[PDB]
Amino acid sequence: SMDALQLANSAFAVDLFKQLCEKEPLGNVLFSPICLSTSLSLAQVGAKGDTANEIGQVLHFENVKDVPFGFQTVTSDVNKLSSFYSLKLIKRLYVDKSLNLSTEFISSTKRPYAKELETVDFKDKLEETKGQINNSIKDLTDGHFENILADNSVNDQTKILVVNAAYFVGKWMKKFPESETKECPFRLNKTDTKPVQMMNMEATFCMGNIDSINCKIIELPFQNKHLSMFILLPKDVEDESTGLEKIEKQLNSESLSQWTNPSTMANAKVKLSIPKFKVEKMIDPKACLENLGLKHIFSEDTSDFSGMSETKGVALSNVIHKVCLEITEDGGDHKDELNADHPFIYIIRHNKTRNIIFFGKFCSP
Repeated sequence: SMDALQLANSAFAVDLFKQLCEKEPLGNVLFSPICLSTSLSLAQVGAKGDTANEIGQVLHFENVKDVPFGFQTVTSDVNKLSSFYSLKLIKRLYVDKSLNLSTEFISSTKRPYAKELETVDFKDKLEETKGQINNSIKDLTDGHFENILADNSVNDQTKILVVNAAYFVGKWMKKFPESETKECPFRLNKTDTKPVQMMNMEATFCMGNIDSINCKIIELPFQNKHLSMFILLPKDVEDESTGLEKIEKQLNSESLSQWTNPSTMANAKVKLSIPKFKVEKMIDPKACLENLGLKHIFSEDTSDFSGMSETKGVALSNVIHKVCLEITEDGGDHKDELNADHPFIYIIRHNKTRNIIFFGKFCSP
């Protein structure tokens, strides 16, 4: 089934995660790979030749058939889910009015990327535009993203702007009892330590542990199993350089899929300890994307956007990606242990389609 777009989406997610890892080796990386894949695939429809092909290869759409309908499906699922959860995955692609878009592009786009594209006047009324875009995203995002543009230098030469705003205030299927949360040392590495609010329970979870990778993997479902967190916890505490080397050599698309597949896992009564955490991160994916092989998209000289416009000098001028994840005790009502008191990679996925929606690493409180 050619919702093998999932595999494409997670390959690209790993790729870009590795890049972000390289750029913040000690930072809490968090980003929403699905928003970026969605936005770039929309850009792709407007591209031709090498520009279009580059997007295809980087996003791994090689052997996916109807890409647009695939995203049409994932977006709808997610937008629905946004009526149960405190979840927003807002993706906008802003084009300047001075690039009269083709009808064929607009009709090709209405349904698969509904509301995700809109035309704006960056050129002349830039400050009004910027004010409008900020407020629109502030509202679209229920007040969390105050001023999304405000350190990204969006200028009046902006031709195409991609903004991704995403957030999630997790509600677990199995709540952590508030009274059992207590302050504990988080091991940053073999020697160093920093305080965390460790949440604690004992309940039944699909869990696995790979001997070779020396990793413990747990699935922590959110309310009604629409989304699941997968935590990848090394069994032993390690220096950053070591754990960073493992991310370079161990982790890859195929591997992430395999260690994270709940059929690899068994049902276990786990003594669970998870840090209570709130992470907010903004990235400029441009540099990282170029490292994966995306050049033409950003240059106004070499880019081809005949599919969407015939104004010369059109390029992806700017990409803003801000993500905020809040995790608390809040939830509904053989043995193993899982104590996440040291750095772990985590993914949050959409269980129905299996797409990764949030991808991160918790490195320190």
